[PDB]
Amino acid sequence: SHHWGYGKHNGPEHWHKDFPIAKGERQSPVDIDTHTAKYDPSLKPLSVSYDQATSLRILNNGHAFNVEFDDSQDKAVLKGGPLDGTYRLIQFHFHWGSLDGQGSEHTVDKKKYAAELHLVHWNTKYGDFGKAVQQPDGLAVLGIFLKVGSAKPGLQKVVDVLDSIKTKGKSADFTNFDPRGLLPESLDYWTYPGSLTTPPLLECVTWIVLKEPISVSSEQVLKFRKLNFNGEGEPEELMVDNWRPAQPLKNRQIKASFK
Ligand SMILES: CC#CC[Se]c1ccc(S(N)(=O)=O)cc1
Ligand SMILES: CC#CC[Se]c1ccc(S(N)(=O)=O)cc1
Ligand SMILES: [Zn+2]
Repeated sequence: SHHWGYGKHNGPEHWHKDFPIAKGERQSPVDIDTHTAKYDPSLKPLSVSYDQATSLRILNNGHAFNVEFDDSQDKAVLKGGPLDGTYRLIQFHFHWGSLDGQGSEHTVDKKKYAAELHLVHWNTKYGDFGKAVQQPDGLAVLGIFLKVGSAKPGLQKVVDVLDSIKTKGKSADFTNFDPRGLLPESLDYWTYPGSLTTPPLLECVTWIVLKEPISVSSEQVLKFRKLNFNGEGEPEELMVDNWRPAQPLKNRQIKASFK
């Protein structure tokens, strides 16, 4: 069974032994060299359409927490930008650090942010998420950096439910949450072809990483750091540093949406 994680003994440097694609040609995350990234005039406008998003539940899966959506219809979709067709929002989650100076998976000129939000979408031409992850254009993940400063009001409902899903396998109702409250003002982005950043590390993701970080408060991120990787009644292992470091860019170019 799966026993990968983020510790010294089962962390990112070990993953390749059970998931050899860990050493593949389009792995994520990557460092975004802002000087080398080139503006691409072929990019169409990005369209984030979350008006009808229907959140359902929040789950601690022992690696992060997922806010899950009803993706049985096109209720919240991502389109445009580098994408051909329609990608349906299925969940969002975060990666974060033990300290404010680390936590993000993507880096920007080697800068690490305190955390990174991933809004995960699947290409509806493949019918279901499981089929989509087997395709090179199966997923689109919208990545948003978090820095510590002023509180993000739209994050607080998430923060306040975390006490109820402290340990692996716990879930709670999480209806009527509006993920639009997690976005920055600008939709300027970088994009490149990559992978899932956790096992199974499938090379099925078009990454769209927003240039503008959101600000969250220290109190908000401190509450992320009180979660547990372990299950109930097991010795406490704080859920911190659940990020994979940057991987080799290989034969890829990062494109910018903005001149
Ligand atoms: C804590 C612990 C441990 C040792 Se057991 C183990 C099993 C699978 C992996 S992998 N290749 O999936 O990361 C790593 C380690
Ligand atoms: C098949 C499968 C699977 C695991 Se579900 C998963 C894992 C990682 C991401 S990430 N961190 O790349 O957005 C998104 C979704
Ligand atoms: Zn992620």
